[PDB]
Amino acid sequence: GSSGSSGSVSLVGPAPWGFRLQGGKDFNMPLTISSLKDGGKASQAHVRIGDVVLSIDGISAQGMTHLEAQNKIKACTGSLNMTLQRASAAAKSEPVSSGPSSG
Repeated sequence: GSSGSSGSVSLVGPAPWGFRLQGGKDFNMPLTISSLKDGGKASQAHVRIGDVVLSIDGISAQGMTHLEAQNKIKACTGSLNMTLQRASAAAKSEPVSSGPSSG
């Protein structure tokens, strides 16, 4: 059903995986998925905006600036191996509403 635990992913692209990066130490924030392309690799890997990159190419993206993480990404040409961070449950359900009728 629903679950949320660490896990790595793999992308296939010379660089333009379709996803971007935003934040960093220089930014004063964690590395998150800036944007993504229509049904892009990242998307194909079920990557939503806000996903935090725990690692980049097996490297720790803890003490790495935006440029850094970007540098690594640039390093990767074949595939991109990075880890994401889970956050609570990733599923929402909208309840249906209805009203009675007058006689």
